[PDB]
Amino acid sequence: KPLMPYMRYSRKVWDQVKASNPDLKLWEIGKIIGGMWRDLTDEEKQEYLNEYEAEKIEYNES
Repeated sequence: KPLMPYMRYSRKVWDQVKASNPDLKLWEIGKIIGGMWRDLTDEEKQEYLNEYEAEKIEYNES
């Protein structure tokens, strides 16, 4: 099943957020990722929305 655009971004970027400060707890990583997504341009977000749209089409055809 396809992953939501916001959280596929969270998966792709989680490790580098931990790399910036390994002492960060899980809830601190999620709070930061929320800020990073907010900083994204609308065209950057559209790439993840396109990817999920392609992901949705494939899964529904199975």
